[PDB]
Amino acid sequence: IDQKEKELIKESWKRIEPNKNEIGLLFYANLFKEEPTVSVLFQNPISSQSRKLMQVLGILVQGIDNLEGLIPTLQDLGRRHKQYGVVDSHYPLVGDCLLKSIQEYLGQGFTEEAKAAWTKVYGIAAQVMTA
Amino acid sequence: IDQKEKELIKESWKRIEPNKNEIGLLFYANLFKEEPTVSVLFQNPISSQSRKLMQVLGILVQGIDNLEGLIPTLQDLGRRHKQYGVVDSHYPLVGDCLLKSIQEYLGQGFTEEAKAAWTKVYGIAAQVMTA
Ligand code: HEM
Ligand code: HEM
Repeated sequence: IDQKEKELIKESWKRIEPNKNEIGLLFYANLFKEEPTVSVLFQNPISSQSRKLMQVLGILVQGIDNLEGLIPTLQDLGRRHKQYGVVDSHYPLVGDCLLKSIQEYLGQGFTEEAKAAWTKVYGIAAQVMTA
Repeated sequence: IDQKEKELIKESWKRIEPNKNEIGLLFYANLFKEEPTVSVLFQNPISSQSRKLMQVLGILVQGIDNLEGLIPTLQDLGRRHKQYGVVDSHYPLVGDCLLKSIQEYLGQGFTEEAKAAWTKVYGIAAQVMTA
């Protein structure tokens, strides 16, 4: 993750953040449509789950200049995900759905370059969570 | 619906409307989780579908004093729904999911009385769409 990618993440978060409630919920609607077998894993209210997911994305943006500082947080999260029935092959599916949902909601407000940067950041977060 | 119910629809819409995008999207997430097979009927972007659904709810509120006047509009909507592959048994499922999603997003901000009014209004709308 180079300086340019870090900037694109900070810059695009300024448009994601004000829209984060909708983006998170759109993500879950899209996920449950696209991957009908993962919805059974979610046991708590989706409204609160969406808030939790977007909160963590904001933490990734806040720590984007030093992600290594987030390895422990992410390792704990990955551990809980195993307890939720999540498996390694879920991560690419969730990543694609999240990025596509941001793209859908923001349209021309979200560049291909920003999409690529978020893809790398997601890939990193997922690698840390799956060890 | 009676006068008190009309007033409840109008007053509770003041809380639903500013949150209508989120409620719509939560509704689709909840619907797709409750009945995963139903998602195949939805071919267009969920973000735009949620907007359209909540637009019609706003029309129901706008016309709440004279629902009779919306019968043609609802009949046309019901006709298009038949084309989508929607059938009678879908209606209770969707109503339950919609009401529960409004309740979930607003919590105690959605009063028992308002929820009872909206339940009746949904039933009337469904009845007209399927007559
Ligand atoms: C970088 C990727 C991801 C992030 C940042 C993330 C974030 C979160 C957060 C913050 C929570 C709240 C609970 C907790 O903190 O332990 C959560 C719960 C959950 N996540 Fe993820 N997640 C990711 C990937 C995934 C994947 C790939 C799946 C696969 C389906 C998934 C499914 C779930 C489930 C089932 C729960 C528990 C829901 C419940 O409370 O019942 N997540 N996730
Ligand atoms: C009062 C109840 C309902 C309302 C107000 C409503 C509203 C709408 C609206 C405004 C649209 C946009 C397209 C159009 O105007 O024809 C739509 C599309 C659609 N609705 Fe409904 N609807 C209701 C019930 C249902 C039910 C019970 C189902 C069962 C699954 C359903 C499934 C669909 C589908 C599959 C589409 C098309 C999606 C697409 O274009 O890909 N709706 N609905």
